[PDB]
Amino acid sequence: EYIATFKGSEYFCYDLSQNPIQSSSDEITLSFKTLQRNGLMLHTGKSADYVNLALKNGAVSLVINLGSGAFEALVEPVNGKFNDNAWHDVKVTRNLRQVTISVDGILTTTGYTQEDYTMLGSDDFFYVGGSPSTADLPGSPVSNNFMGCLKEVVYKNNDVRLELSRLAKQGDPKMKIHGVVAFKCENVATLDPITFETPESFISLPKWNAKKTGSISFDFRTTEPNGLILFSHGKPRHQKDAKHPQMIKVDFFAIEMLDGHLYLLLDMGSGTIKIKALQKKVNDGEWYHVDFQRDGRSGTISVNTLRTPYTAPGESEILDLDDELYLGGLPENKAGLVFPTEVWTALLNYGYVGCIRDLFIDGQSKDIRQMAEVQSTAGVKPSCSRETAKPCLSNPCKNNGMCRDGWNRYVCDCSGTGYLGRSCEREATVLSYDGSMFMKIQLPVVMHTEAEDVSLRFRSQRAYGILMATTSRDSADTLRLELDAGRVKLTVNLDCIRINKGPETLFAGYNLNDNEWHTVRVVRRGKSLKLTVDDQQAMTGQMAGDHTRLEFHNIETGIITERRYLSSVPSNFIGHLQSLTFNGMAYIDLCKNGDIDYCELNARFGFRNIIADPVTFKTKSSYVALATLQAYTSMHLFFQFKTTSLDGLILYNSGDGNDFIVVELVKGYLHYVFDLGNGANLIKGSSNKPLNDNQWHNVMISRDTSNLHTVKIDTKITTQITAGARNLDLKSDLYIGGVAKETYKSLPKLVHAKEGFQGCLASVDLNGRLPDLISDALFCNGQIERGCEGPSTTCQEDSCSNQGVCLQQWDGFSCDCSMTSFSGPLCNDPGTTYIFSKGGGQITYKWPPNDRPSTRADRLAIGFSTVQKEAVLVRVDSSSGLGDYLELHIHQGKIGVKFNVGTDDIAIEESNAIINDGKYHVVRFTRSGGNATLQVDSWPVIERYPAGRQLTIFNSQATIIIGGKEQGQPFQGQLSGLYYNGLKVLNMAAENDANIAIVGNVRLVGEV
Ligand SMILES: *[C@@H]1O[C@H](CO)[C@@H](O[C@@H]2O[C@H](CO)[C@@H](O)[C@H](O)[C@H]2NC(C)=O)[C@H](O)[C@H]1NC(C)=O
Repeated sequence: EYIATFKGSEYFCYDLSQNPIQSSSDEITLSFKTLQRNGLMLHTGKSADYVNLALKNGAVSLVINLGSGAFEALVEPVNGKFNDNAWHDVKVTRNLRQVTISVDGILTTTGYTQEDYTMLGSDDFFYVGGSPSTADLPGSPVSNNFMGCLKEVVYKNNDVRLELSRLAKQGDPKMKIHGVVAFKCENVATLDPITFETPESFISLPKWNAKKTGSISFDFRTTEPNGLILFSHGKPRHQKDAKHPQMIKVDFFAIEMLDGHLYLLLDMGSGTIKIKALQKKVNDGEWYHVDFQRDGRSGTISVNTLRTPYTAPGESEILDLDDELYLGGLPENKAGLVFPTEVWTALLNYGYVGCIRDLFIDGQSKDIRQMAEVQSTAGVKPSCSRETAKPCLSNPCKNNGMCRDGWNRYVCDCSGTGYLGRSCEREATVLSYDGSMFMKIQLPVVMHTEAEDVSLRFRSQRAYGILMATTSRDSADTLRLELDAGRVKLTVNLDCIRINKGPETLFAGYNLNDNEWHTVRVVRRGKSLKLTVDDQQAMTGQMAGDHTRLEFHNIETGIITERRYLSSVPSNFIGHLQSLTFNGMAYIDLCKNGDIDYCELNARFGFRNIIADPVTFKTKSSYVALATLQAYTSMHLFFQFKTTSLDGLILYNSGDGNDFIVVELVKGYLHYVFDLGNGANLIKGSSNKPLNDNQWHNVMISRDTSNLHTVKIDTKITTQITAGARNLDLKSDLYIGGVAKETYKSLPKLVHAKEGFQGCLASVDLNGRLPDLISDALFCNGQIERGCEGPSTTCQEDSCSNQGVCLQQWDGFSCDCSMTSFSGPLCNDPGTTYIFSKGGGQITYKWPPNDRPSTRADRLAIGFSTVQKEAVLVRVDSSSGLGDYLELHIHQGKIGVKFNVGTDDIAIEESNAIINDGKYHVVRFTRSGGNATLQVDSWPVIERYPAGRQLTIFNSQATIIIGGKEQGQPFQGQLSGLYYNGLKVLNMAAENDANIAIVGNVRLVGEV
């Protein structure tokens, strides 16, 4: 008996080229044992002549071509199945073009080979149990090597009797046993199926060694609408993109789910191909069989049997994958890994979750419940179960998060809620923006995408302003969300090439400037845009020009800082944001918690009511004039004021004819007066009290395209509707906070004002533009002063407190403490003090070899107390081989300094002042080349001007040594607040600066 266990990845191989089979008669016998539904038992020959016998989804297939039109048979499972693990028999006989296939010896089928050929000629190879590629050999219906046991295999023809089961065992120099081996039976088989529990979970796979041809099959099961199943790329091509030379192009293929839809992706070196693998959505939570067969340019993709044609563009046949292939998602931060833009799910971090079994690569079963399964993958499990409890009953999403019933898990969509995290349990961080702050995520490498999900929540009082924006250093491409006249406006600009579009936009929402929070969600899939504010109905648009790919280097909020190529941009935001989410990154939170280091900003975290760049008008009569209001089609004004005065003109701008617009305070109440060609109207803003109670008020005044005017004061809307009128430009400059003295005597009809505004304006928004009231003024009158808090503090005789130097800044004075021996903002706190006690000590600063200073002017100050008569406090030496040094010492109870910059030594000594005394003294030394000066405490400055040839550079400074041990005169007392050319040497030492060594008896003091 000749029985042999076919391991799966093993097969027999006979060489017929020394004695060709070619025959008119012939006959084929064997018994088979298999659990599996497909597998090649055997095959011989190439082109037009072959004979091919194998199990095809549970039935015995047989193909014969004698040279001109095959005979195909597929004998059926009558009473039970063939994949039963029991023995079954095959007899195949053939007389000329006549074929009979017998099963177990009684399930016959008869037919003919086509046309007139009768000669089966094959001089290549005779395969048993599998092959180098099964989906290739001619007439194959399967693509699978055999798993299980084969018995008593024989091909008798009229001439020779190739008895293959026997010749393989007894050993023949014409029989090649390619891979594995195994020669008994009663040996069983099967391989486990697998569950990928989490998105991020993935299995790493052995290189698909494709080429011209390759095939793949596996089974899947899930209720997850989106996810990346299989993916693999080649090596980076020298053939660049025209538009994106920055974008790494590679050969590849992927299989992917996207909204329950199955998808195949191939790129072989010229253009991609996307294929709906099946019409119906496949996230049925039902098993599906997936064959993928490819042959150079063409191939088919098969779902439960239903095959779909493809041909990839261009003439590239080879699909050149190299190295690792991936199943169920991608790793994070594998360098070398390149995500091609065409593959949506890779770039949206939708790793697959669900079940996968029975994997075959080029015909060969790879078992997975081992793969990197027993090889330490996290979030993958042995068997595959479907938890009948619907997990969103678990009731798991907090705070009105939306719950999605997943695979074996629920998912939360926290986007609209102010929370994040698996269960919306984490409060989401708020960034707050006052019109001159930004928060900019600089991606660590450059993104290229064809598809996004972006959401964010904002609130603002302003009808305009940027929400979020992606930007490139290399072009003006951008995906951007912004407030535009109260609506949210999505803009998707993709830029040029071809020449010898416009922007594409959506709008959603109205009046979102109410200072309540709104959620905005953008989905892009290629040319499709979908935008949607809050719960309202989604607004959709198809983009038109056939570019889809978007390059970005940053995601920007607040200010658009990267705008090299735009001479103009949406205006800076003022309000708050929260829950920025961009292909699932929560950048605001990541940034705040420091989970990412590439986030850069000057927004402030946490919410606060904003007053944005407040400006003071000191006297009524002070006013500025700005360039003309630009209310084209609609108008949205906003500002805040704070005043103690009952009446003044606040905003005036006039037009052609009787046209004008005014905003004024009258007897405490706010009045918006205007005439747009139908005569003057007054609308009184609504409040019970006078508004000059020295608090900030918000004022918001707007005319829309229906001519509905609205005046809002703090929380109170007043609306009125006025006459339909060709809306016309204004003409005069735009005056704020008064007008020229002479003008009030002739302002329009119902304008009360005879005097300007006194008080503060802030957050001034003129129909989309945030002027800097002081800086953008065209001219000015009287005093407009920055801030809302009177003037900056200015320097006084007594301002700094230890001979600190008082310097003026724009926001009040500072004290330069450098030459005092002190610290703190008024030079009044003790400088960093070290106590040098008995037996000596030493703090050394050592410059790193290349930052060795070489100066023409030095200055050094330090504070000290000591009883000593002889001591070296501090010394600075040049590096090994040069003369130059500077040394502050106490010789004969008197403080002094000695230095050499390449000529003579120069001494300078405070001769008269007691300093070894026990009391605190400070000494300040300066030097300019040859000349130097010395001063202690309050003693007149001592100046030294050498005559003759002085060199001037203290060359290559290498160490500052404090303490005296080197120069053998240890210091003993207290050294405090030493400053040398910019270095605060003791602050440095008290902070473990790596270039500081401390040795010996020397202690850092406490503070108060
Ligand atoms: C060292 O000190 C002297 C003395 O004041 C400086 O020499 C004078 O420089 C001034 C301009 O500041 C000239 O008008 C004089 O002609 C110079 N007088 C002398 C005595 O030469 C000198 O420049 C200082 N040198 C350095 C390098 O700081």
